[PDB]
Amino acid sequence: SGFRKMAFPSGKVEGCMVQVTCGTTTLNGLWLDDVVYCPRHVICTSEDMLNPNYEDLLIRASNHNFLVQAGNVQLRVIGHSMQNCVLKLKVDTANPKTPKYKFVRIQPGQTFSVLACYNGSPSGVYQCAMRPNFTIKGSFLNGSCGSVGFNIDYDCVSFCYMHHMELPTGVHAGTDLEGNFYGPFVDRQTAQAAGTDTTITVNVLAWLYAAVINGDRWFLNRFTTTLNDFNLVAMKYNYEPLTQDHVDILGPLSAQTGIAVLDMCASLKELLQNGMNGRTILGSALLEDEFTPFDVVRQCSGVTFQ
Amino acid sequence: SGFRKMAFPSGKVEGCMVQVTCGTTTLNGLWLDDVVYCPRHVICTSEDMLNPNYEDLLIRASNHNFLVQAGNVQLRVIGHSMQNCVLKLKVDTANPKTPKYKFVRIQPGQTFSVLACYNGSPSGVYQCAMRPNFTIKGSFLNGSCGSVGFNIDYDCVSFCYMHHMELPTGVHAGTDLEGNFYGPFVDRQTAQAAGTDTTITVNVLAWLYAAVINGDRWFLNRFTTTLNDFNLVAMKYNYEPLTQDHVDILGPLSAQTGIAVLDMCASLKELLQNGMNGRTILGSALLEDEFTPFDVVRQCSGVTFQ
Repeated sequence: SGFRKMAFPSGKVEGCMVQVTCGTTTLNGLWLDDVVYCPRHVICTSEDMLNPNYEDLLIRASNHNFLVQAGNVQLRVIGHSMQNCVLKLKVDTANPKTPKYKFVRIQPGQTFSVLACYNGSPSGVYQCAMRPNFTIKGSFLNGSCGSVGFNIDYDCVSFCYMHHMELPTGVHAGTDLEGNFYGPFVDRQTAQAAGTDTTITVNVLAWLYAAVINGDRWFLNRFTTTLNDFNLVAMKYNYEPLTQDHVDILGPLSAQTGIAVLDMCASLKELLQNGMNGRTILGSALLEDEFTPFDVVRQCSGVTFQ
Repeated sequence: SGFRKMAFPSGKVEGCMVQVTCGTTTLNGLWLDDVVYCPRHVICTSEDMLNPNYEDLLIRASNHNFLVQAGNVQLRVIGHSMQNCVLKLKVDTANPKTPKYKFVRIQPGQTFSVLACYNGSPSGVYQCAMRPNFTIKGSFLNGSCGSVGFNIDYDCVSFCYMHHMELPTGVHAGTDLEGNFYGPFVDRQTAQAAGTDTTITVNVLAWLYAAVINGDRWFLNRFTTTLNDFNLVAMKYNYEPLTQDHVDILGPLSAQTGIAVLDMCASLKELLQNGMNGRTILGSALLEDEFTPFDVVRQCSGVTFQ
């Protein structure tokens, strides 16, 4: 059995990553059909980064100012348009490795695998999720722009993330493939801090069910609690308010293990007021909120007795 | 910034995964050139994992019994050989997606990425480590046999693991691509179990070294201690004794850092009693030992792989 933080096979995405260069700046781009997507701050320099006028920079730019590299073969740019905060570079040849894809703007709390890239080549793949403050706790260095996040459903690659910047607190912020940012962020050089990062309550509960399958059944309580008793009382270290939509998707995990959704919420009420003197849970020490209820069933193909 | 447990881009490996079927059992196989590698226990139906004669079943079974299937086209096997504990099938045509591969055997302590596959189709990829007891705490389900572990240098894929079975204790055991098991395990399912597991000391120091490279500073101090006395507490606790070569491997981690290898020993001997009076230690308030120093520099630099 076992349970680990897995990521989707990044193979289908590697075939779409290319290198985009504009002047002295070099970052990654997503090659889909005959269009190359990348963050729009590639056409900017250091002097004009205080308050860039992308409309002015885009028009005054040229097609040959962009140097798109697909591995070692250079791609010819025939047109350039801007959609919000992502740049669309139209090329002459379509990407033969284009997989069936879609653009999905995920909500804060959902997970997705990221493919970190540098100079158009993939470096690594990891799983993560958007924090409540519309940020991600990924790992990026200089030249990581263009690193996309994605999920794979059946066989279609649902892109959702497009890395742009890194907050001074260490976290990262990005957009979707349509160019809309995630959170109160804008791509310009100004005093821009992150926000209050709480905790994904629903993910924590799901992570508990994942542990119950692989042994670890010593954190079950027999005193369910209501809604306000889990919010106005169980919010000492900031936890996202659980809604009646979370218990809907937690059904399969509840009918599988046998622990009611409301009953599992009482388990956290005991751990959030005490903790452990050294007793580990599944694998980690602090509650992991990086596993959605869909990730658990995805990796714990258990049967739900009825 | 940021430090995640990344896995290698599995693209070059996904193109080598096929579905091997013999009789009624179907497990995964690695298609490299015109040879398909898969566990030897594919020729053994679910009624022979006790003491079956393999060289007798191999010469008895012909080529029509096997059924190798790629993405959508079925292959044709010609020669079937058994090397140690891997069933080699010499197919008709060679895999056009064959990368510059390489069969290497890793000793307990090194890390590698695992590509989980079912029915010849990848499903997930994660990063793990070879435990001191010659096992891995991976995530596998029924039908995952044949899934391989690999490392990438740049253009070369270093295969090092092939899943064969799961032990009753939850961990998983397998072989290299030469067919030799990791540890005193056998393919015939008996009452075999893994030994006592220990924590990799060199990997914890390499991980604690990245914490400083990132910016986390609160558990640091300076109480020098040479290579003599630290082994006392390392063996009394549940840790692998820090050998002499482990110090030389941490060399490059001290060049672009300046901290002495013997300096971090004072910070580790104190975080094993008082608990976590601070909690935040690069995320996850516990000792992580699945970061080999060779992979800590690659994530703190930007080493890409094609």
